[PDB]
Amino acid sequence: GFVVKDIHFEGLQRVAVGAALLSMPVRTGDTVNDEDISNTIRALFATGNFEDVRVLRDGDTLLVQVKERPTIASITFSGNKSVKDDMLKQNLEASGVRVGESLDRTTIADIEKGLEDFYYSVGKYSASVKAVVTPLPRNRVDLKLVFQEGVSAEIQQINIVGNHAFTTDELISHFQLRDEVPWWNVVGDRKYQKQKLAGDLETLRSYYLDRGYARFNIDSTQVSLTPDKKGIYVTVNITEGDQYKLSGVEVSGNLAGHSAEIEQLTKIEPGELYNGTKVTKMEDDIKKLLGRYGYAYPRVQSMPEINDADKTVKLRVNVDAGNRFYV
Repeated sequence: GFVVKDIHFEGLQRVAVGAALLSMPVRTGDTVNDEDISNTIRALFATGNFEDVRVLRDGDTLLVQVKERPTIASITFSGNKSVKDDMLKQNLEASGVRVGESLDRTTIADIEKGLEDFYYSVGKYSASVKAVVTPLPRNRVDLKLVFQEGVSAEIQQINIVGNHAFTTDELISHFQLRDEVPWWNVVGDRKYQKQKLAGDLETLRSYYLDRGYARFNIDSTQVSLTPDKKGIYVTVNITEGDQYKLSGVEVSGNLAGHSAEIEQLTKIEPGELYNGTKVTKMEDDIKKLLGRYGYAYPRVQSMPEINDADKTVKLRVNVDAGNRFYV
């Protein structure tokens, strides 16, 4: 096919006839062998600064017509009724879509489901972004992204699996957290719901423990979502211990010379059961006692020594008075 002067159609708008030509595995004077032309088309396309490439032959003249990928003129956000146009700009930016660079109409789908994925990223779980171009003059294009935003979803039903001691519902009874949110405080992304869901899950435990069940684990908090992305389906997977009776408390560590007191603030009536809060209510009592004698930051941590054989727990509390400060 022995090539001579090979022209370039006019594809070339923002590409240098010189960068372009450099990119062509067929120097002029080679002997272009059809497979070759296809290598060239692959090559040209590799550069990735255009949508379409053509390499046609002639009187020993390669014609290389090209459709330069278009240049982003404007990114217009319409319908984003709850995300600052700037956050979206930031996001497209991140994805790789700046207000200036190329375009590649291939990835239009992607672009959407990237925003569509950023709307999951907040809470509009189900939400559709329509991508829509607009040929502009100087081989520019204008980019309207239209957001039919999203009905935000809501924890519609707490379940609880693993419970037997207490009814699937005297546990739930006191939860603060409903399928809605009050005087718009600062949920942002359901941070209230989280806060609240946590507090509730704290109450679930504090119940069992307060009742003798050391070893009560919240093995997992199985959250799901409706098939119709409707609302959320929290589920708490319990594993409720046996009960356990107290078998003594043993305050160890630096008791600051009030093991006298401190320890006498730690009695039982041995036919007593374990009880989380009763414990916490003791720690504090210490922390104050110490605190009082000038110990602003005494540390106190209690750890149950659960004896399974005789279904009983020994409470190994440890106290390290602070840094008696002094002025």
